[PDB]
Amino acid sequence: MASKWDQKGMDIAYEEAALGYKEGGVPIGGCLINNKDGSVLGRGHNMRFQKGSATLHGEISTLENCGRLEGKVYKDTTLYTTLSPCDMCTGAIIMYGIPRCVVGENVNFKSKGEKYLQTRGHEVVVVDDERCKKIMKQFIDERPQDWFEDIG
Amino acid sequence: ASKWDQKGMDIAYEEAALGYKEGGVPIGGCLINNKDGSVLGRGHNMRFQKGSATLHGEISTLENCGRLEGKVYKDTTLYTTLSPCDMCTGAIIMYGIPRCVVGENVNFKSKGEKYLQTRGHEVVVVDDERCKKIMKQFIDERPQDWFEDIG
Ligand SMILES: [Mn+2]
Ligand SMILES: [Mn+2]
Repeated sequence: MASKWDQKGMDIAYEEAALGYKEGGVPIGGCLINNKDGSVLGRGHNMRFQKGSATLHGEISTLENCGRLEGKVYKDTTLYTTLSPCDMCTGAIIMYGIPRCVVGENVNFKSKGEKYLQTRGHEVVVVDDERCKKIMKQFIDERPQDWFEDIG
Repeated sequence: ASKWDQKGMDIAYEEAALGYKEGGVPIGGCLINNKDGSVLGRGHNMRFQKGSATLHGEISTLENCGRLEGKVYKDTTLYTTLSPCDMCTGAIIMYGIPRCVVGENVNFKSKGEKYLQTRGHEVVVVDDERCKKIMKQFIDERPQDWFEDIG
């Protein structure tokens, strides 16, 4: 079953989102898991406020923390993200050839990238995770200026 | 529209050449305000300098710009010595940068170049001989590094 590790992947992604939230950042987390054995290649969260970073989205920080892997490794992984990916994080999934992307929720944010991934041959799974929806809803409500000056 | 294109590509090439001297992939970029030609940021590929999986030349350029107001990006041109991969294409789209000027797409090209135009962005390929030469040399001298990356 392709979804064997999906509860583990989204649980780690949410923990990263909650950790980033406690650090004062945007609560978006992710992790990359080897589909073969469920091992975690890397995990991360949005670093826009922790590091003043314009590019360290949750998915980008996750892939950066994985390090430079062999191209064959990416081809049998799933990228977990608590929030539907923007066009840049979509492009990163495509560029590395990660075949599966499991999305916590796309209620608080959605780009054309979710559909573009499927156009480019990737599998996209939206789990509608209530924990992810709640923590991002709170961020948008409490920090609307930070959100709408960013990808909001 | 193309008033600053020689300035932008010259800075992008200098970043690529600087990255070459540091031992990295010779891909450079810069972001320029279309209004007055001021440089918002510049950078080069940091895959080998920092062991980075994501700091492509275009990504490093945007990182070096810092967190800007969304209105600022909407009137810029991103200059890159090499045609962008799907990730750097997505960064241009996500920030709404309306213009991308590409040094060359002979040594590398992805579906992103056409996708940028599909999404309403202007793409200009200048066929810069300096950029073609320095990337041709890198591919020849470091084929393992190139083909284990986006090659
Ligand atoms: Mn993103
Ligand atoms: Mn790239």
